[PDB]
Amino acid sequence: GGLPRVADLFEARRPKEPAILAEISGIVSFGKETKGKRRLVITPV
DNA sequence: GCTGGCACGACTTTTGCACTCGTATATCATGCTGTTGCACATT
Repeated sequence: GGLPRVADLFEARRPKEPAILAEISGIVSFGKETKGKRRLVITPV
């Protein structure tokens, strides 16, 4: 809020927690071999 | 006859010369780059 945001909007700064998006067909894939790294690897065919 | 500005032979001044020894901070906000640590595929 406030208006360190007309500045924040125009510089198009990436926020702290971006929301992920998807592609044409998001079939159920959950995560294959979800190791200690980033888990829930979604692989929509 | 009286006087007042011009040149000459000593003196005096300048100049290249280039040559060496010789007290402090405490604005954040952001973006970019570099180093190191760690997960994943390989023979």
